[PDB]
Amino acid sequence: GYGYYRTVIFSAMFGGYSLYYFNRKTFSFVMPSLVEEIPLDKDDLGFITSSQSAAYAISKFVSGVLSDQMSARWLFSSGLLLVGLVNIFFAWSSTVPVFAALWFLNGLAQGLGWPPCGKVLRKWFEPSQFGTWWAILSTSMNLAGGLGPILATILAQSYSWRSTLALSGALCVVVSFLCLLLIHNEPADVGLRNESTLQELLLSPYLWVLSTGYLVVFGVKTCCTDWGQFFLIQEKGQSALVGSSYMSALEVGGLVGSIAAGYLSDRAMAYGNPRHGLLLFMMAGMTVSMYLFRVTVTSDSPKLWILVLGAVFGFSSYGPIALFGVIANESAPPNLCGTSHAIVGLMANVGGFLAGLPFSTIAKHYSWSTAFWVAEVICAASTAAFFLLRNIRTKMGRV
Ligand SMILES: O=P(O)(O)OC[C@H]1O[C@@H](O)[C@H](O)[C@@H](O)[C@@H]1O
Repeated sequence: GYGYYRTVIFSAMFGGYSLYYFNRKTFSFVMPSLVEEIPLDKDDLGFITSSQSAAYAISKFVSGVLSDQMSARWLFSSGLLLVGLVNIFFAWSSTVPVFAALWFLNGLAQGLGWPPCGKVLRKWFEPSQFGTWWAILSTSMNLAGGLGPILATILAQSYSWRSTLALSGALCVVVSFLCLLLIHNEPADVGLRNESTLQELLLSPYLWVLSTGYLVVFGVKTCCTDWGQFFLIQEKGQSALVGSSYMSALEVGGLVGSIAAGYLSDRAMAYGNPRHGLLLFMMAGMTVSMYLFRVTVTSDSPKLWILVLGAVFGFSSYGPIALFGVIANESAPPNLCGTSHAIVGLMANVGGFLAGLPFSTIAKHYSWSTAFWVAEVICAASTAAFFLLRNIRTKMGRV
C-alpha cells in the first residue's frame, strides 16, 4: 500500500538498464563508421568483441555469486558512471590495443547492472507480481537495441561517431547522479514493511543439455546481430542504411518474442515439459530464416523481404532465451536457485564470446558466407539433437 515509490524506482531502473544496453550496442553501431574511417581488418573487431564478452562473463559470474555485500544503489550508480566514463574515453582513441583495453573495462563494468536490479524488485513488490515485472523490465534491452542502429546511422550524415559516443557518455554520467538521487534500496522513507549437493546437481544429464542449447542459441544470435550489417554492406550489394535497418527490425520482433513466450507456454499445449515442442519450433524457424537470409537475399531484392527475415529471426531467437530462463529456474532443485542459473548464464556468455574472434577469423580466411554456413550447420545439428533427446530426467537434484 505504498504510492509513487514503485513508479519512481521502476522508471529509474528502466532508464538505467536502457543506457547500459545502449552504450554496449552503441559501440556495436559505430563499428561500420569506425571501419570506414580507421582501416581496421576483419579480425581486430572480433578481438575487441571477444575481450568484452569474456570480461562481461567473468563480471556477471562474480556479481551473481556475491550479491549480499552491496547497497543495491551505489553499485548501480557506480556501474553507470564507469560505463559513461569508458565510453567518453573510447571516443578519443585511435589504436587497437587502447580500444581492446577500454572495452575490457566496459565489459567488466557491465556486470554490475543486472544483479542489483533484483535486490530492489524482490523487496518493493509482492511475490505475486515479480514474475510479470521481470518480463516487463526485460524489454528495456530490446527498446534500447531497436532504436540505436537506425538513429546513429541516420545521424552520422553530418556528425561523426566521436560526437555520438561523447554525448552518450555524458548522458550516462548525468543519469548516474539522477538515478542515485532517486533509487531506494529498501523501504525506509516513512516506514514500510512486508539431500541436496553440488555433486547431485552437476551429474544430472539435463543441465548440460540446457546449457549447450544456450551456448548455441546465444552465440548464433550474437554473431547474426553483430555481423549482419557487414554481410549486407559487403558481398551482396546493399547500402549502409539497409544494413542498419536490419538490426532494428531484428529487435522489433525480439520484443514480441520475449513478451509472448510466457503466453504461449502454459496455455494451449500442456520426463519432459510442455514447452519442448514450442522451443523446437522456434529453433527450426530460426534455422529456416537464417538459411533463407543466406541464400535468397541478393543484390537486387526489395528491402521488405530483408526486414521480414530479420523480424522473423528476432522472434525465433528471443523466444528460446526467455523459455530457457523460465525452465532453468522452474526445474532447478530446491534451495539451489540462483546457483542453478549462474552456470547457465556463464555458458551463455561464453557462447556469445565464441561468436567474436573465431567467427571473425573464419570470415577473414574464406568469407562471411562460409561463416554463416557454419553457423547454420551448427544450429541445425543442435536442433536435431534436441529433437532426438526429449525423454530425459528434468527433476535434477534428488530422485
Ligand atoms: O544477457 P544479459 O546481458 O545478461 O541480460 C540479463 C538478462 O537477459 C535476459 O535475456 C535473460 O533472460 C535474463 O535471465 C538475464 O538476466
